[PDB]
Amino acid sequence: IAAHKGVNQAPVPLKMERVGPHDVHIEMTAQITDIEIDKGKIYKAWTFNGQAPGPLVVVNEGDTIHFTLKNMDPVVPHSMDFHAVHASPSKDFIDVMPNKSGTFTYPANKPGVFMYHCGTKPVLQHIANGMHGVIIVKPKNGYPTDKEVDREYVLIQNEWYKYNDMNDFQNGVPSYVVFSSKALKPGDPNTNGDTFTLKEKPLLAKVGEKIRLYINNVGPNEVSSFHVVGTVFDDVYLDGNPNNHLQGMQTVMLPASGGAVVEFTVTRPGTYPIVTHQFNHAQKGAVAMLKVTE
Amino acid sequence: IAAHKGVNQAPVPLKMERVGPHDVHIEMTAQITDIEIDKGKIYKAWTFNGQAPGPLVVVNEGDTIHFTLKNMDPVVPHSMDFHAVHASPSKDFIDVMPNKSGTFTYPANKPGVFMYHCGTKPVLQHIANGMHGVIIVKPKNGYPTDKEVDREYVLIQNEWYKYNDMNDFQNGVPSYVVFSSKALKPGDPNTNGDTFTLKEKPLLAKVGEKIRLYINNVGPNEVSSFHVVGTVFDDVYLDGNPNNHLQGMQTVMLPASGGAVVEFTVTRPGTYPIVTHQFNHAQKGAVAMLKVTE
Amino acid sequence: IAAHKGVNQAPVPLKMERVGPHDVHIEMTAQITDIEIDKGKIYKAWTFNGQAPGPLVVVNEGDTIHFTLKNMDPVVPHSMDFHAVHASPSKDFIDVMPNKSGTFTYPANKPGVFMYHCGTKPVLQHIANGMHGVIIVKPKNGYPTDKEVDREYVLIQNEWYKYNDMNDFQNGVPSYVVFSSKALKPGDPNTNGDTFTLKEKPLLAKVGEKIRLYINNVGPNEVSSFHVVGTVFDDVYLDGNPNNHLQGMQTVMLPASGGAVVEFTVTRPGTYPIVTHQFNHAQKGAVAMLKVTE
Ligand SMILES: [Cl-]
Ligand SMILES: [Cl-]
Ligand SMILES: [Cl-]
Ligand SMILES: [Cl-]
Ligand SMILES: [Cl-]
Ligand SMILES: [Cl-]
Ligand SMILES: [Cu+2]
Ligand SMILES: [Cu+2]
Ligand SMILES: [Cu+2]
Ligand SMILES: [Cu+2]
Ligand SMILES: [Cu+2]
Ligand SMILES: [Cu+2]
Ligand SMILES: [Cu+2]
Ligand SMILES: [Cu+2]
Ligand SMILES: [Cu+2]
Ligand SMILES: [Cu+2]
Ligand SMILES: [Cu+2]
Ligand SMILES: [Cu+2]
Ligand SMILES: [Cu+2]
Ligand SMILES: [Cu+2]
Ligand SMILES: [Cu+2]
Ligand SMILES: [Cu+2]
Ligand SMILES: [Cu+2]
Ligand SMILES: [Cu+2]
Ligand SMILES: [Cu+2]
Ligand SMILES: [Cu+2]
Ligand SMILES: [Cu+2]
Ligand SMILES: [Cu+2]
Ligand SMILES: [Cu+2]
Ligand SMILES: [Cu+2]
Ligand SMILES: [Cu+2]
Ligand SMILES: [Cu+2]
Ligand SMILES: [Cu+2]
Ligand SMILES: [Cu+2]
Ligand SMILES: [Cu+2]
Ligand SMILES: [Cu+2]
Ligand SMILES: [Cu+2]
Ligand SMILES: [Cu+2]
Ligand SMILES: [Cu+2]
Ligand SMILES: [Cu+2]
Ligand SMILES: [Cu+2]
Ligand SMILES: [Cu+2]
Ligand SMILES: [Cu+2]
Ligand SMILES: [Cu+2]
Ligand SMILES: [Cu+2]
Ligand SMILES: [Cu+2]
Ligand SMILES: [Cu+2]
Ligand SMILES: [Cu+2]
Ligand SMILES: [Cu+2]
Ligand SMILES: [Cu+2]
Ligand SMILES: [Cu+2]
Ligand SMILES: [Cu+2]
Ligand SMILES: [Cu+2]
Ligand SMILES: [Cu+2]
Ligand SMILES: [Cu+2]
Ligand SMILES: [Cu+2]
Ligand SMILES: [Cu+2]
Ligand SMILES: [Cu+2]
Ligand SMILES: [Cu+2]
Ligand SMILES: [Cu+2]
Repeated sequence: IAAHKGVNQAPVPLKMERVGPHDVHIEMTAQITDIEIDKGKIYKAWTFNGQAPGPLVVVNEGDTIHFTLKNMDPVVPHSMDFHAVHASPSKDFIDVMPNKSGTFTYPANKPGVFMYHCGTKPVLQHIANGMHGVIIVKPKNGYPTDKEVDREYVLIQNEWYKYNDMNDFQNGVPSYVVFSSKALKPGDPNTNGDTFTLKEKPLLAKVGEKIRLYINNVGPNEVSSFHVVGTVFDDVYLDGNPNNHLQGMQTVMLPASGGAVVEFTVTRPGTYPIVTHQFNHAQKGAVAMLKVTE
Repeated sequence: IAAHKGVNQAPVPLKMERVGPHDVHIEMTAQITDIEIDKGKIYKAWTFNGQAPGPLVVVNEGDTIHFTLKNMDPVVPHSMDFHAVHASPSKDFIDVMPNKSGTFTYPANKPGVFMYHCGTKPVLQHIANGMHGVIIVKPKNGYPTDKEVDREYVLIQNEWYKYNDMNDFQNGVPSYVVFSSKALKPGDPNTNGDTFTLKEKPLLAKVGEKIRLYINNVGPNEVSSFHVVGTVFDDVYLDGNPNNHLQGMQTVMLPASGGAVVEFTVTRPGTYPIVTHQFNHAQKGAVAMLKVTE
Repeated sequence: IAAHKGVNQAPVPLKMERVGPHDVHIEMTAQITDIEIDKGKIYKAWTFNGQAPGPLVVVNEGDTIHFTLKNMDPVVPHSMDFHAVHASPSKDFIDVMPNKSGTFTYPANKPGVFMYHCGTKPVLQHIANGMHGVIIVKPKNGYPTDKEVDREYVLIQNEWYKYNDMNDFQNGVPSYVVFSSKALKPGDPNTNGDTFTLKEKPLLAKVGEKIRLYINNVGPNEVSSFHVVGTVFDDVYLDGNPNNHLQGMQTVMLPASGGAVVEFTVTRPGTYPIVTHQFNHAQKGAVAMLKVTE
C-alpha cells in the first residue's frame, strides 16, 4: 500500500481512566508500526497503539467501556471488536476512517481472558497484520485459588505470515508463531509478538511459587496446545471464567481466540520453557522462558 | 466417475414417523446432486437426500431408530453411521449397493448433537463429497436453561475440497469452509453448506432474546473455533450432553465431528456475524449472519 | 547422519523396579532402530528402547521416579521430559551424551495419562523422529467408574514425516498418522506407531463389556478428534485426572500431548473402528480396530 511506504508511527500509550464505579474510558489508536518479529525481520504491522498484540486492557466485571478509536492509518479504515462485551456488531464495531475517531459504549459483564481485534473487512487481513490483543475482565468474586497465587503474568500467542499477503493468510502455514507478555503491574515486561524476546529476557519467578498465567491464543488461524515444561497445571479456568474449572492438566487446548487462566507451581530453580506443544509452531518461535531463582 | 456425468438427482424429502413410544422409522436416500457451494461453483455432491449436509434428524433420548437407506447412486455403494447410536459397525453400518435398500436398527440412548455420515471405505472420500449431517437426540430431562431460551436454530460447519480429489482431501487446504442451517420448526430456513446463503438471508431474531444454537463441525478434516460476534456464550453443553456444562465462553472449540449446544443473548439491534475464529476458514466462507430486530 | 547409516539397534526391554513405598527406578535407553511404519516403509527412528512410541511406564500417584537414560546413539545427545513430573527442566531434563548415562529424580504427584519425550534441541526433531511415549500415573483414589470397567487398553497417536527432514517437520503435512497400543497386563499387545498392525491384529473384547482406553496424542504437530465408531463415550476424564469429568461425548478433542481416560460399552458383536475423526489423518493411517466377540 503506497501510502504505508516509509510509515513507522511511534507507539502511543494506551489511555484509560475510571469515570464511575462501573464505567471506564479507554482510548486506543490504530497505527502502522515496524516491529521486529524475528531477528532481522521487520513487519510493518497494523496495530493498536504501535504494539502487536496490542496493549493489555484490564477492567472489572460489570464495567461499561466507553471506547474511542483514533485511526492514524492514512488510508485503511479500522475498527474494534472486544470479545468481552455485548454489542451490536453492525452499530458498535463499525469502521473509523483515516484520520478520524469513533466512540462506542458497551458492557463487560462476563469475567475472563478475552481476545480483542480489528473487525474491518477482510477481518483475516486486519488480524493477521497485527490488530489483535487481550482484554481481561476481573471476576467480582475472584477465583477460588487467588489466595495461593504468588506471581502472575499475561502471555499471548499469535502467528505471523508473509507480509500483507492474503493468499498466504488463507492458504499458507505460518512463518512464525510467537509469544508476547503484557504488563499487569509496574515492572512487568511488555513485549510484542516475536521469536526471541522472552527467550533472551525470561519471565522471572522464585522457587516454590505458584504462578498464574492469563493466556489467550489470538491466532489468526491456529489452535494452541499450551504447556509449561517441568510442571503440571494445578488449576485451569477455561476462558478465565471461574466456573470452568479443570485440575491437573498437562496441556490446555485453546481454540483460535481462546483464553484461559492457568496456575502451576515451580518447585526447583532453573529455566522452564513455555510452549505450544504443536512443535512445528514451537520451532517457528513459540517458546518463551520462565527463569526461577532461589 | 463416468456413471455420475450428467447426473443430478432431485432432492427427496426425509421420511420419519414414530412407530412406538420409543421407536422411530427413518428413511433416507443416498443420491448424487449438484449443489452451488460458492457463487458460480457447482459441486456434484454425494449426499443424503440431495442435501449436503444432509437433512436434520431429531429423536428423543431412548428412541430406537429403524433406519432405511435407499441407494440411488448408480455405481457407488453407500452406508450410514449415526454417532448417536450404539451399534456393531461391521453389521449395522454396512454398505447398500446401487439401486438397493438396507434397514438397520439401533438405539439412541445418549442426548446430544451428533454427527452422522456415510461409512463406506474410503470414508474420507464419502464424507468430503458431502455425506455428512446431524442427528439431535433430545434429553428426557431437557437442559437446565430451557426456560430461558427464546429462539433456536441448527448450524453445521463443513469443508469443501477439489471435486472428488483424494490427494486434495488428504493433503490440501480446504477450498471453502461453510455453514448451513437445518430447520427445527416450520418456517426455519433449510440450507446447504455454501459460502453465501446465510449472509444473504441471515438467521432472524429479536432484541433481547436468548438464542440457542445446536452446532456440529462435521469436518471432514478441520477443527472449529466457534464464536458469535458481539456476545459471549452464557451456557455451553459440550456434545449437547446436559452434564458437560461451561459458562461464559467466548469461543467453543469443536473437534472434527464435535457438537455443542450454545446459548447467548443478543442485547441490541443489528447484524451479528457467526464465525469459526480460525480466520482463514472464515475468509473461505465460514461466516453466517444473525439479524436482530426490535 | 553418517554415523546412523546401517545402524539398527535391537530393542532393549524397559527396566523398572519399585525401591520404596513411594519410590521407583526406571532405566531406558535412547537408541536408533528401524521400524516399519507403513507396508514397505522403514523409518530409522530415534527411540526410547527401540520402540516408537516408547515403552509404557506406569507408576502410582505420589511416586518419585529415579530415572536413568543410557544413550546408545553414537552421535546425537538425548534427554527425557516426563509431563507427569515436577522438575527443573534446565537441571533435570538435560542432555546425556553418546555412550553415557544420566540419572534424574523427580516426583509424579498428579494422576493421569501423560506424554513423555526427548527434550533435546531441536525438540521438534527429536519428537518427530520417534522419541515420544506415555507415562500413566494411577490415582490413589482410582476413578469413580473403576467398578464398571471390564477391560482396558492403552492407545497412542503420533505422526510420521519425511525422514529426519526439518523443513517437512515444520512446514509439511504428515505422511502418516498412526495408532499404537502399549501393554498393561500380560498378554496385551505391544505395538509401534504404524498404519497397519492394529487393523491386522485388532484389540480384543467381549460383547457387552465396558472398555477403558488410556489415550494420548503425542503429536508432534497435530491435534486429535478421538472417536470409537459404533459407541459413545459414557465417561471421559480429561488428561486422566478424575476431576475432569465429561459424559456422553461422541468425540474427544486432544491437544498435541493431550491425554484422556475414555470409557464406552460395546453392545453387539463385530469390529469397531477407532479413529481420529480428522479424516485426512484417518486415511493416512489413523484407524485401529476393536474386535468384539460373543
Ligand atoms: Cl453476584
Ligand atoms: Cl514440552
Ligand atoms: Cl432418568
Ligand atoms: Cl470475530
Ligand atoms: Cl488424598
Ligand atoms: Cl467415524
Ligand atoms: Cu455498584
Ligand atoms: Cu454508568
Ligand atoms: Cu451510565
Ligand atoms: Cu529467523
Ligand atoms: Cu463516557
Ligand atoms: Cu484494522
Ligand atoms: Cu473475534
Ligand atoms: Cu459475576
Ligand atoms: Cu514469592
Ligand atoms: Cu491479579
Ligand atoms: Cu502471495
Ligand atoms: Cu494453519
Ligand atoms: Cu501450523
Ligand atoms: Cu506459594
Ligand atoms: Cu501443585
Ligand atoms: Cu492445588
Ligand atoms: Cu490442586
Ligand atoms: Cu472444580
Ligand atoms: Cu416408556
Ligand atoms: Cu420397541
Ligand atoms: Cu422393539
Ligand atoms: Cu468464489
Ligand atoms: Cu420398524
Ligand atoms: Cu457414501
Ligand atoms: Cu464418525
Ligand atoms: Cu438420560
Ligand atoms: Cu422473543
Ligand atoms: Cu427446542
Ligand atoms: Cu488432485
Ligand atoms: Cu486441513
Ligand atoms: Cu485449514
Ligand atoms: Cu428472554
Ligand atoms: Cu447473558
Ligand atoms: Cu445465564
Ligand atoms: Cu449465566
Ligand atoms: Cu454447571
Ligand atoms: Cu506412604
Ligand atoms: Cu523416598
Ligand atoms: Cu527418598
Ligand atoms: Cu503405504
Ligand atoms: Cu534411587
Ligand atoms: Cu533425543
Ligand atoms: Cu512436552
Ligand atoms: Cu491425589
Ligand atoms: Cu468381560
Ligand atoms: Cu487398570
Ligand atoms: Cu526436505
Ligand atoms: Cu500439520
Ligand atoms: Cu494434518
Ligand atoms: Cu460390564
Ligand atoms: Cu453406556
Ligand atoms: Cu454410565
Ligand atoms: Cu453414564
Ligand atoms: Cu461428573
